[PDB]
Amino acid sequence: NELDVPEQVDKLIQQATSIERLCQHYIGWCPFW
Repeated sequence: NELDVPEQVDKLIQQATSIERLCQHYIGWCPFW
């Protein structure tokens, strides 16, 4: 929050990115959600 950079909006890409390849391997239910 201190600096004005989209560092937060990033974790979303990483989070949404992770699950895509992390949850597509197993069953729709994954400990990454």
